[PDB]
Amino acid sequence: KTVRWCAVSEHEATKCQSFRDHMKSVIPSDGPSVACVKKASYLDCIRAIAANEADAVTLDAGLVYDAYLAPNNLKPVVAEFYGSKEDPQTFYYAVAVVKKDSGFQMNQLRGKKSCHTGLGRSAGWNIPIGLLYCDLPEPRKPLEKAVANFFSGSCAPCADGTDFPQLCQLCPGCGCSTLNQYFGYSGAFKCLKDGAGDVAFVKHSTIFENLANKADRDNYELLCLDNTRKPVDEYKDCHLAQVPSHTVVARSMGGKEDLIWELLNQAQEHFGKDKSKEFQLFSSPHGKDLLFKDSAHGFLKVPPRMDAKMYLGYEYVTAIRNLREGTCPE
Ligand SMILES: [Fe+3]
Repeated sequence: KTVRWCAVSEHEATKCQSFRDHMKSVIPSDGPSVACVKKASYLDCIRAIAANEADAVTLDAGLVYDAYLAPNNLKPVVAEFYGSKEDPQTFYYAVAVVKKDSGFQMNQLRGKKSCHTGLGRSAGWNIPIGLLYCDLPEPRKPLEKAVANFFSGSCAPCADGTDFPQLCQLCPGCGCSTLNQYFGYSGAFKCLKDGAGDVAFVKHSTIFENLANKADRDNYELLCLDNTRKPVDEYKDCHLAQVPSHTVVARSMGGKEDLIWELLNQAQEHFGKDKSKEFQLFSSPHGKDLLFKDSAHGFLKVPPRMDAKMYLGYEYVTAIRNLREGTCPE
């Protein structure tokens, strides 16, 4: 009855131990417990789970494509929901955040410096790059190199800085964890805030999570598809796409999914949004989106018959498959 959670680097491990410890106090001795496995990146976590060294890790939907392929063969078991309990959203919006008065529109992105959440993630990579690779009559389509030559420097966490130094320009090394200050949604927004990049590819709640007062948020806007900018509150009218929720994944067979659910259900019940002043499941003095997204309000069980392809949808998986092949309509 021990769920082995795969923590990615230092901060997550810190929060995971605090997760383990607090659960120990509200769950009966015969109930599920948490064990923490620290890994270097999400990829190691996927391998560890498939190799039966850990049992669970939360992933952005785009990374669910990787966990699914053999030899990994992982499946989503618990999805995060955003918004509220009364109105649970199992999707979010990918947006392009720029500083106010920077001048460029969606079509003048070449030559800019970009800030991405991570390589392979929905909002930070799949959505934005998906939208512009084919619009490049230039067949330098083996992605990384095309992107590396499209922008004049980026921070694409988890990318290979040895073959593509340009991709790690804004964050030397392209570290794939929170140890990289420019990692994740808030890492990418910071990359723009710090003025290291001209555009951050994040989600609609990112800025709200980072800039408390409207005053500062006014120094920012969003790039829309029709080549017009708009206020950060107009994300419903100005966003790149709607993507599925981050989901906790487990092994397709012998994945301990019941235990995973009871542990998380019990956790949201005890430390969910608003629940406890002792320990918050969706926030941490040690950082943002550690283990789960700070923007989540709870967890929902994924229907048992639902596999990765059904979870992502036909359009997304195909888009992802095509993206990684540079395939573009002839
Ligand atoms: Fe995401």
